[PDB]
Amino acid sequence: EDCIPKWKGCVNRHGDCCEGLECWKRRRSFEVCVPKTPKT
Repeated sequence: EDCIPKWKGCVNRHGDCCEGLECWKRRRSFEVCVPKTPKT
């Protein structure tokens, strides 16, 4: 199965991001995994 989509909810284990991406929690809603490095 493909890795965890970027900018996607944290649901399912809460913090199961693929690479070294960090899950950023919004104001009230859940969090979304955000990959460290962008382009390069």
